[PDB]
Amino acid sequence: ARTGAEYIEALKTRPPNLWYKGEKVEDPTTHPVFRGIVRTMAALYDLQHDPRYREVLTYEEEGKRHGMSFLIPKTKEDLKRRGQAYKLWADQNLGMMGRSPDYLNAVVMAYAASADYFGEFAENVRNYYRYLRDQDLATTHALTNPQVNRARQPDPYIPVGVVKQTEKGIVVRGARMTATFPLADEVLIFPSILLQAGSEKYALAFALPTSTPGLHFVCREALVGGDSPFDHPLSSRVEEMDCLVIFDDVLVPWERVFILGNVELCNNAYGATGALNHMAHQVVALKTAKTEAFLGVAALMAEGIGADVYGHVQEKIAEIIVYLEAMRAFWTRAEEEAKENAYGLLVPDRGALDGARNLYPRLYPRIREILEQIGASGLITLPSEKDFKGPLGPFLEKFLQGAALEAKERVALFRLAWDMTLSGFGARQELYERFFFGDPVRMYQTLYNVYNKEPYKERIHAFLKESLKVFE
Amino acid sequence: ARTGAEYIEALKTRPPNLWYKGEKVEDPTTHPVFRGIVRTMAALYDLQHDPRYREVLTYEEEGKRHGMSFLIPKTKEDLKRRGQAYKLWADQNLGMMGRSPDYLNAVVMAYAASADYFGEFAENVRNYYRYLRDQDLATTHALTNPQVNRARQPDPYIPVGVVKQTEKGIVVRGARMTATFPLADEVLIFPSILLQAGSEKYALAFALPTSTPGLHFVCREALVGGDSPFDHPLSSRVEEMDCLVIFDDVLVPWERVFILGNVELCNNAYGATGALNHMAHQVVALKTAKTEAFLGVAALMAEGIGADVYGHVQEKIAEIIVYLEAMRAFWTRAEEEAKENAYGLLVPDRGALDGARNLYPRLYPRIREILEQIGASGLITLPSEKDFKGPLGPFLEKFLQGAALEAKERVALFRLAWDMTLSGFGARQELYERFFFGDPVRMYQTLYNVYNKEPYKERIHAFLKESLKVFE
Amino acid sequence: ARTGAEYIEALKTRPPNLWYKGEKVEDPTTHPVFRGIVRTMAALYDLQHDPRYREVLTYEEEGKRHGMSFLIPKTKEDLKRRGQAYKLWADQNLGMMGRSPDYLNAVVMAYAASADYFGEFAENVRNYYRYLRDQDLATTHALTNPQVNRARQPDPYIPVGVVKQTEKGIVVRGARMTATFPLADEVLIFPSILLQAGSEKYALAFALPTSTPGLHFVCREALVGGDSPFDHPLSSRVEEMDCLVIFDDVLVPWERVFILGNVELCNNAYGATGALNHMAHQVVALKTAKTEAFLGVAALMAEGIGADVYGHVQEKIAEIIVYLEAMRAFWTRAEEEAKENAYGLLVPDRGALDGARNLYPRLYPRIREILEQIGASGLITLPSEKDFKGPLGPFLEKFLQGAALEAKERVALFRLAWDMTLSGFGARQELYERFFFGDPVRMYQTLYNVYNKEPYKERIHAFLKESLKVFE
Amino acid sequence: ARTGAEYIEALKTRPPNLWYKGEKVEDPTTHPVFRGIVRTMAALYDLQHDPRYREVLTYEEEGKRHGMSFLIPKTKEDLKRRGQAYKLWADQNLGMMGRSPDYLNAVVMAYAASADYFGEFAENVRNYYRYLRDQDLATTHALTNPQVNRARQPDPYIPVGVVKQTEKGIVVRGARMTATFPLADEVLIFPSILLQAGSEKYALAFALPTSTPGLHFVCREALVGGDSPFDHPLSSRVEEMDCLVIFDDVLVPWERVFILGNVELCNNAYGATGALNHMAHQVVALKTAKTEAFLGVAALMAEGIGADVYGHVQEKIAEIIVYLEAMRAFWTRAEEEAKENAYGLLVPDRGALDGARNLYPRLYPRIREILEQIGASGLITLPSEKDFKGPLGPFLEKFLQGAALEAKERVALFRLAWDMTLSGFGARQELYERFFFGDPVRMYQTLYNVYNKEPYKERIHAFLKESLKVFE
Ligand code: NA
Ligand code: NA
Ligand code: NA
Ligand code: NA
Repeated sequence: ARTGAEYIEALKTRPPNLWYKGEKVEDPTTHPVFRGIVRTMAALYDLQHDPRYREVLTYEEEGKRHGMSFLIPKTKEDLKRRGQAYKLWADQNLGMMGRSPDYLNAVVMAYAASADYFGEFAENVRNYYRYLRDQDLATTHALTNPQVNRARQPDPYIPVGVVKQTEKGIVVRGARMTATFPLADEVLIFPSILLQAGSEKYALAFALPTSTPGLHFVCREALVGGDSPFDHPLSSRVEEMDCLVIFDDVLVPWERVFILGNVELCNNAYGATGALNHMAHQVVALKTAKTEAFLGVAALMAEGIGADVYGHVQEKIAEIIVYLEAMRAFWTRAEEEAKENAYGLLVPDRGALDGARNLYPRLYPRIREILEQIGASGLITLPSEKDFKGPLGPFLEKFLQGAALEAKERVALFRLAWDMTLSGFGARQELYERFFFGDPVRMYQTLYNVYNKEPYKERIHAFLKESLKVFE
Repeated sequence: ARTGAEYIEALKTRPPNLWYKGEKVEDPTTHPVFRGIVRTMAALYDLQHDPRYREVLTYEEEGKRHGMSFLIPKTKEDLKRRGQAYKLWADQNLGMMGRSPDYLNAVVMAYAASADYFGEFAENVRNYYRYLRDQDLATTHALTNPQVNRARQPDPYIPVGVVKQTEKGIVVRGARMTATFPLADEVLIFPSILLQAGSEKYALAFALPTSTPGLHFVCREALVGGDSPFDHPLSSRVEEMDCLVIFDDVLVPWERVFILGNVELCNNAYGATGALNHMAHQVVALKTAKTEAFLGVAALMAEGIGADVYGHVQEKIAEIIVYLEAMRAFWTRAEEEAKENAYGLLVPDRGALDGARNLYPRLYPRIREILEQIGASGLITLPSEKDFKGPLGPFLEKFLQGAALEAKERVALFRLAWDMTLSGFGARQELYERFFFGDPVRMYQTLYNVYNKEPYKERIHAFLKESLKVFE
Repeated sequence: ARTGAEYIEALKTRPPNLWYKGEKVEDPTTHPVFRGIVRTMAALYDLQHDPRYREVLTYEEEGKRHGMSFLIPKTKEDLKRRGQAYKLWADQNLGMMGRSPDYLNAVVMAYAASADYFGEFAENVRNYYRYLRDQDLATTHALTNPQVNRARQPDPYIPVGVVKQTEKGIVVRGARMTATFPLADEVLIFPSILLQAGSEKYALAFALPTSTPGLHFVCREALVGGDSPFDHPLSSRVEEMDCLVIFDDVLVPWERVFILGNVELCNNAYGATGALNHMAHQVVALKTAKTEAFLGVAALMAEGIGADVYGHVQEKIAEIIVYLEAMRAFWTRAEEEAKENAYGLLVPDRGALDGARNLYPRLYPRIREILEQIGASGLITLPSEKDFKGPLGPFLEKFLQGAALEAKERVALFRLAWDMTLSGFGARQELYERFFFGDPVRMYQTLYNVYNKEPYKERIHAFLKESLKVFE
Repeated sequence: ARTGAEYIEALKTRPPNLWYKGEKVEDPTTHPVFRGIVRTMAALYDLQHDPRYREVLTYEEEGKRHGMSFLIPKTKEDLKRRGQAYKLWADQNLGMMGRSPDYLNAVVMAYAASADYFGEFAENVRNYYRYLRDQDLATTHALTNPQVNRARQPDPYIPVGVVKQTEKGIVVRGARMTATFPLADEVLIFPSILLQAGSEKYALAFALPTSTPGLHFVCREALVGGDSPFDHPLSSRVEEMDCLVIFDDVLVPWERVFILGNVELCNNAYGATGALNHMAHQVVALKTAKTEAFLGVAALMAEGIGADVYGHVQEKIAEIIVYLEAMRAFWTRAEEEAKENAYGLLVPDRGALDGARNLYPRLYPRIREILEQIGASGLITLPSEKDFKGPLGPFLEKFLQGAALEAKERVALFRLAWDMTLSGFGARQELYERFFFGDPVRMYQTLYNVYNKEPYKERIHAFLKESLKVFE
């Protein structure tokens, strides 16, 4: 429903409380560090109004059209529709934008369908879902706790906790270490870390406008690099930004509270509501798109330099193909095996999604490595468009050709491969893939604990009956 | 349709021309090296008559019942039925029997449905399919060419070639290096290696009874070890055997010829007919069953020795779970994306099956390693059931307990884990998984060449338009 | 000093209390399961009297000649001499015999040189060293504790503990899970597992003749396979055997007690005495020899089948070469950086030896994999010498040739490659390399804790001074 | 001998013909993109005059003092001295400067000692060595050939070739794709790629001042990022730069020609002269220093966030320790096994150096990965020193602490870890380690071909005699 113009106007009128290198960012839509991603998100919103993609990206309901990521799926076909929307948006940025709002709309959609889970705060959840849906707003998630130097009563508000409760709502103080893509209208403070018994003061779930007084987003090093599409094909447009989120006695209205002082409710929220399943559904579609981009670049690089005649290179590209097919397989099974949860919400299969989200963090570094191995040293000496336009341009056109590519074309392609792997932007993507869904160690331990291993244990026990029978 | 008794009687009456350590095997049904696998195959046939599995393992047609692996699938549901049959049979032997006849029935079924591919030999193919189906016979595939010492006119019949053609059929001479599970009624001489231009004399496809004069199967080292289910839980029953296949001027009746002197027809047979797709479908179901067995053993081992409290061990088991889910995903997508080929035969998706068959050979050695890492040195000092039954039995019961298992139970379980990984039988399984479908290097190069990489290359080319536009 | 004949006579006269499949082994020198390794150890002893190797394998002292592994090294040259002896013995069996007595003589030699460490039991240690040296006896180490099923006062003697102390010595009861190469005159009960506070009853170190009443060695599955050098080139001669060691109220004379009820002394024994350093020195020489054998086989296999023309194969062999050089490097630095410990005993560098023993367990599975990848399916269908000698021999000679090898030669070579990797014997070698020195997880944690990381931390702290200076 | 001031004055007076983004660089000593590395190289030169390091970094000869990397070693002690100098210089920049001039001085030193190899150009080589030594100049190597688009007589001067020969010297035209650290007085055009028969026009070896008319160095993307030591601890000072090198009818005086039109001489130059051995000696010392830096950072990171209590983290740090010890071992053996080559030049052992240079390219990506795994998401949201100095500084000091570190200290450390791995500078280091010495595929094939595998093949042949004897 939202247009790119509406999104841009919203951030310009009520900008997120962003700070960059010790200074407040007055207008992120024009600031050199953020204007690129803002334009990109704006383009994602505009695509919703392109007739060619209207049916893929939006659905009609009572005379209004809403983004597909808000659709509460009733059938497997509806799930497929949500998946197609995730994929189309992902493809626009070669799967490089990892925290586009549809992944969180998936979470809020599930929370709302499973609103009974929240008890007294159920209506708050349903109303918030309707607000985000109707206004088609952008969201960001603030997660991870700070640490305290115990080498130095103690301050109980380092991590975000409730200072007090009033007739208007709750006052919170503390910080969240990470919020990716802060160019949003709203920030969600939902649990991503297990809470131990006694941590009620920190067991909260709520949402706030990003301009809320007392709320501050502190940026890390900008990885944009430049505006030239030739020199910085990806960083010039898909640099989402990561930030520290500070809560200085922030007032959270009661209407925006979803969970308050309940350890168990927080710990089981994502799984019980189905938010885990739906957000992971967006993720598998996203990573399929990302892998497709790497396959395309690898294939073009190999052909462009005539390296495709080498068995070694063909094998590496085939390896990327195997991984692409693995991700497509997880995506297909996630949808085909979907079943309704305790609240009647159809959710994609967790086994398939757990497989995808626990395997891709291992596959990605290898996919990145493969591109480095194909490009080799050719990725480390790429000139700028300015050099082609300068006095030595003629020399560059004569010396920077590929076995099957003209100079400008080869450099444009290798600059993209470089931006996908070795630029500050590209390297960040690696760290991001390794950890965005959580620490792999914890994720694997979680998978071990939740998985029903009984059918297999029983089959082996049955098979061993003949072994123990020798003693009869 | 066939019963275990009928299969046993068939091999006893007309045994395959098997040789073991320089001597002819008169009765494989009673010989210590082969009676185990014979009994196992017999049990697979008997299961077809168990009312609980009749509908899963067989289908009715004109008053007769045939094995499900012969069913020419018309719908995705039919494909699912074939898959369920592959899985049920596989589960009986923990996915350790890698060349049960249903994988080749899948090949012959596809050949028959796509019989037009064979031209003048089309009816031969259809009739052979009907013969195998009606009699429910067991088959084995003889593949791989011998080498010739060129450090020594030359003998043109080292690999299997046509010596002459007569009114009765063709006379062939040469050898195939491998035939796994030779306890079969028939041997298929189909192409698995690419033929170069000019190799018409070797471009053949035919089938023969395993007792055919001039045909000899020479066995390698027996890996059975013993008959005790406790000491040798798997090798005592699932040792399929591998053999060299010699053709000493063997007469092949014209009715058994499917391809004669046609290089192109041989090279495209498996892909064009859909045999590749259907055989790979049996394989993915089989490997899913195999992975489930490893998961069960790993889980029981960890719990039995209290190692499940270690994060490291939980992580390794979760890794097996990720691989199990990956294989289930490939299997699901293979069926859901199925489409009809040029001959109207519904075939499971090759992308998904290529992913599965090119990934599992890499996953298996790791799955095996994980079991070794969980069992550790505990896998290297396992006593025999005879020691428990001997004078020191009481000591063993007191000293060989697991943190949560009695001695006999722990040893029975570890003996199984050992037989699945470190016994001669278990180690062979590793080599087998690495190469049964082909040399990974060639397989990956084949995947690279057949895969349509254009959609991805086009997306990147489109994305790079903005890069090259800077020069406008 | 000892001859093979003396060793054989010793085991025949006073055989270790060995049990195989519920029965006592009366004469291991003639028993089919043990005669091979007995002959091999005998050959190692005989080599000491070959004039060509006398100076490498023995040293003279006061009119007597002793095995080099007993030499207390005073100079780096002496260390080199010990290394050359380790290497020569290792080479005789292609580095496949992993527990030849010289590795334990290294331990006892260090214990004796550092005898003061043992306090009141110091003379016992010195005298035992002299006994083993003078008689040139063979030893085996019994290690690892049993577990107790807590799913079932408790029996405090599952692991080996002291039941009582008398005027004659101590009475022990319990079991050790592993003893490799039990074809020895003596068994050492030394600590390999960390002891916790309060475990004094189990903190012991002593030695006993293997025929001691109450002592029982229970064998696991025999991996010999056969006596044919062609069919079983390694298992027929280097199958050391592993066994469970039972202590049924065994009396240990006071003269054979080295540590009694001292937790700290046990925990620091190997490191403080230098036994760790010297035993690891034997190990690095041993693994260098083992890697050389794999390199030789891989090279001959590649050349024999003409696979050496493939870049992929050359790369795999070069990988083995890199690992061989790494091990040679660790060995060289271990000797060149040697320094005296607290007791004045020259000990090889622990940093280099810790690197070698923590890296090889990871390199070995890959070296094994490489051989499997070069041999491929050719390793799974190897006939017996009996087939070459049988009626089909002529066919085998014509069909089993290598691109540059005659049939018998290729099969002999591949049978060796198979015995080094896929036979029960070969697969055991893999598990053995992964764990013989300890659980890698514990070994790496031990390395982390003992390593002086301060120099590096200090360099970084110094480098960061400029970073923090920006706030001045 | 040279001081930092002399080096700076030299580049300012006669600057290399550098181009950055289409413009000539007039003064690299003050240009924001190059002043950092210039200052760093200057500091390396100044260290030579610090009394504490004078004996390590320089040697006296006839009243003059020269850089240690010019010393022609006569004894193993001399080799050790060269190694200590390589190490001290490397440590100043945490092993991040990969092309400091001493690695090329090692090449020129070897060329000079083995000058007879060059025939008629021998005196040219000796004189050039003396020139570089006496003036203590900095050098850079221009390598790798361009490609030609054959999808488009042909221009025979794409790669560097001789256009004509005159009484003054030779005129060359073409390009070299890479030259790292162009902030040098001289550029060496030596062979790094195998030349095929008939490529005489391209088989050349010569040296030129970097300001030579017709010579142009074209820079790739600057990776400096910023001058703040806090925000960019490494990129602000060790960004060496990589560039394309253009030769536009450049005149090379005869005195600067070392090899002219000789394919074989070029192909065997590095190996025959010993340049390969000596340059690889600098490399192993360099990588040992680099690994020590990673160990220090990893250790400080783990302790700083209290992650050192996790077994997983301890294991990863121990892994870095194993790799550090491996590199130290290769370095030690390279020196201890040194022998004189055909020209009487003592050269470090190639086996050890081939092991080091072929293993480190595989170890480095893992070492980098380990740092990413320890720092995790904490590496992706690091604020700037400007944020600590800004209005929100107090909040940052309260929320960015480590379990055992104050905020500024933790961020300074993590910023360093980030700059070593994920910044554009850090990621480039990864690609650089993977390929600076050559394509691993070619390097491994070269190792396979040059290594004497006969001793191992012979040992196996001898061992197999017993196998073939069964047929006697
Ligand atoms: Na730029
Ligand atoms: Na047995
Ligand atoms: Na045998
Ligand atoms: Na900056």
